[PDB]
This record gives sequence, structure tokens and C-alpha cells, in this order.
Amino acid sequence: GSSGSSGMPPLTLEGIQDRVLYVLKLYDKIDPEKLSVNSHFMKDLGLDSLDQVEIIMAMEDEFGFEIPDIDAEKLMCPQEIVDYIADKKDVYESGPSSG
Repeated sequence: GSSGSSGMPPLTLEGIQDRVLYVLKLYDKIDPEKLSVNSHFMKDLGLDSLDQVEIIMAMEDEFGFEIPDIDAEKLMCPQEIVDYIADKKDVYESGPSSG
């Protein structure tokens, strides 16, 4: 309870990264202190692929994309994703998007 206020500023890279971390944070398995824009998952964290599919899928949802295992596998850091997002630069582009 106890409501206050919480707006949602424009959409900028600052949001992608934060999200990349935020999402990674949501994962108790992944510690925030250790977590870092430049922090591996298997070299540092030491997670398993089973976690990679998740972490990735997390970004695919948090951003709403379709990252193939061929990519998710190439992604071993949070910054690596940001790049994938930044590129997308908003998903307000035409296309057959159904609910």
C-alpha cells in the first residue's frame, strides 16, 4: 500500500541499460553488487545456460524481441544486449504485430 507517485520518463538508452541490470537484478540468482554492465555470467557470475535462456528471454520480454539461441549464445554480458536493444531503437516500427 502507501501510494505516492511514479512516472515513466522518455525512452532512452539510459533505460535500456538500467533495464538490462534491473531485469538481471530481479533475478535473485544474480547478485547486483557483482552484476555489472561489463560482468560475465559464466566467467564471473558462473551461471548455467539454463540461466542464459532466462536472462535473455527476460530482455526479449522487457523489450519485446526475438533473440535466437544463435544470439543468446553470443550474448554473455548485459552490455552485449544493450547494443542489441540500442540498435532496435524503439520497436515502434510497422509490422504484423498481433496480440
